[PDB]
Amino acid sequence: MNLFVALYDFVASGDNTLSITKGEKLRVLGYNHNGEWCEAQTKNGQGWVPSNYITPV
Repeated sequence: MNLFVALYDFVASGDNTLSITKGEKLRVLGYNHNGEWCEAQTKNGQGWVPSNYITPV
């Protein structure tokens, strides 16, 4: 399913970003212009996470 998995916990601040827990699986939708942030969908919602906090499964 070409999924990614969370390497570290990330908690959002504001409504653009998305909280993730280590081990969580994600559908990566895209990256921002410099690749620093990743738009993702998880079973919990949709939003941006740091690119360095996730990796392909």
